[PDB]
Amino acid sequence: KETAAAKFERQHMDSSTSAASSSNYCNQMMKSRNLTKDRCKPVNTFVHESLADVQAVCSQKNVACKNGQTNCYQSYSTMSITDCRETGSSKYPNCAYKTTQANKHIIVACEGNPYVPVHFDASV
Ligand SMILES: Nc1ncnc2c1ncn2[C@@H]1O[C@H](COP(=O)(O)OP(=O)(O)O)[C@@H](O)[C@H]1OP(=O)(O)O
Repeated sequence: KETAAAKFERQHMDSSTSAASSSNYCNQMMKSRNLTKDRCKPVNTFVHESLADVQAVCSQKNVACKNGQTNCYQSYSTMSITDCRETGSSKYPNCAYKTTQANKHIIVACEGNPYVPVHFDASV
């Protein structure tokens, strides 16, 4: 089975690119990371930082998760991220996305030993 930590890396980590490279970035990425296999995932965020940097967030600012749990943490510094929003004209299996680059603080939920990121909660 794919572990929770590995799933987070697959759905959210992209250190190979410093920013949202192109307008076609989300269409290629959502497809290659298997996020459109069962249906079109409406929104998803990719983080362009090292794995070490994102893992360190688990020891940063503790904040409440959107779901009410208390295992969420916000990064002290802004990070390069790319938001993918499914455009209305998107129709499974032809999923379509709008690529958007930004620099914001990320909020992730952490779990386990080692305490690592397992879910992307929000960007602020
Ligand atoms: N407070 C929280 N809020 C939301 N999801 C949480 C959470 N704490 C943990 N999760 C995890 O985050 C995963 C997030 O759902 P998902 O795997 O579809 O990812 P994402 O939310 O990043 O798109 C859940 O399977 C759950 O896995 P773990 O139980 O393996 O951590």
